[PDB]
Amino acid sequence: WLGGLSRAAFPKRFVFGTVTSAYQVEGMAASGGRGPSIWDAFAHTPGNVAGNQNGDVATDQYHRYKEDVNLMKSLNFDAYRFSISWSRIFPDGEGRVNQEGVAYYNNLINYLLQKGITPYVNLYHYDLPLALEKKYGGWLNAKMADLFTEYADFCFKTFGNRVKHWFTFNEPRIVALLGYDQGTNPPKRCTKCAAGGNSATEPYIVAHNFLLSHAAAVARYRTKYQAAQQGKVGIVLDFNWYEALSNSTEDQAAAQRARDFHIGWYLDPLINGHYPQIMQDLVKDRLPKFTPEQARLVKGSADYIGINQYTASYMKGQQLMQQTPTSYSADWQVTYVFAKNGKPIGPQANSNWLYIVPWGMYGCVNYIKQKYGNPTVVITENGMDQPANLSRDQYLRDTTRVHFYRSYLTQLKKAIDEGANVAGYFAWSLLDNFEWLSGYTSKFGIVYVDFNTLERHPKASAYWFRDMLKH
Ligand SMILES: OC[C@@H]1[C@@H](O)[C@H](O)[C@@H](O)c2[nH]cc[n+]21
Ligand SMILES: [Zn+2]
Repeated sequence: WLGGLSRAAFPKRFVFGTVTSAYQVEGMAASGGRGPSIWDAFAHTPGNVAGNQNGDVATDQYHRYKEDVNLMKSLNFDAYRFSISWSRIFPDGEGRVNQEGVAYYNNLINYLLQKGITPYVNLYHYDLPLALEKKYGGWLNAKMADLFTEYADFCFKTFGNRVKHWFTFNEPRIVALLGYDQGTNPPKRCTKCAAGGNSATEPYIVAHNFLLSHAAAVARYRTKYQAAQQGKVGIVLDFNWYEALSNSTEDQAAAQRARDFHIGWYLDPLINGHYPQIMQDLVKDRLPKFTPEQARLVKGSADYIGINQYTASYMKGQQLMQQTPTSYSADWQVTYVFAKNGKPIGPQANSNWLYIVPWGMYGCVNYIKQKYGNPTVVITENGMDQPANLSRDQYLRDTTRVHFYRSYLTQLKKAIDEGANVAGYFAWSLLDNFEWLSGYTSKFGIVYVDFNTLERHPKASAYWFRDMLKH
């Protein structure tokens, strides 16, 4: 049932944790002095989320955080990845501090440390203060580097004597893709969209500003706080694996373009100080140019790379064509394929995009090892979902999730035993929670949350982790 996995199967002092994000678990969305984020406005508009649900209450971790910390300690985890809500600290994103918000994160951080659990703190997880969206146009505006740097500075000052493991952003690719290419997440921008936009240009502007903002915040950390605090700052990037459908030159090149457009988009700047060459060749003057000084600030600005790894796809190629620009997604010039030799790549979880493909974990980790000089990587999310409307006991008997983690972690072990510099692994999620457009219809937790009573109940997968992680 453990399949030979234990702490002895991973490197000495490998970090095991679970993950949430602020809007997905906290609740108290319009209480405790918190200002609205772009997701509050989006979720409150009829038809945007499944069942018109929102994160007003969520799991109510805001009031129950000590229960949840005790629970993660009893399951033998070493660390907890959570995010700080920018609008809980600065209701307008700038100016006035909400002291009640500050006290909440102080209390959470202090309790975690009291119970021997290491906090890994994300500054941003999709939840841009609405005031900054309206006043500045959000991530389309280069001024976000200053605005984010001032917010990060406050967080380093206020929490950094205790917090030593920071991330700036969670998955800027998804913000760019869903917010500005397809227009399905806030601010709902795209070429077609009612709010305006341009799917060929805005995704690249947004990504550039995430990178400049990350670099500016880290430069602030390094010049003002690191000497005294001695912590680290990284960034979280999504990476799903792409496998060539066949060994042809065409299909191998398609898979590699997909890798470069997905992960290279951010990794090449963070490691090598430039965008991928293929992106420069295909996107051209729609891709912003780093000045030498900006490139030098961005290069080497992550002390570790967070990887959110879930799934994999086959990629099929074609001849590279001259084309009128339409979108970030169309720029790749690839065809997604989800079967090979008459067999699917894997079975799906509840989320249509989530194909259960354990060898993709090996694919991603090995690729980053071999291509980017083996940087320090943390697996910052990995997990799968159950559907809505099951009984409690059905949720608890999550044998598919047990199998998911045994398989994926075996594949992670394989990459590490071959020399990949992976420092940690974090399971998405500690709790069933608000799953963005799916609302409460998608259950990612190792702990079940009854959303009528808010009671927590560990699933078999939680007990699997407890067995596997015991000292
Ligand atoms: O879809 C499940 C989870 C979300 O709940 C997280 O917020 C997000 O970080 C993410 N990226 C990939 C998968 N997921
Ligand atoms: Zn409450």
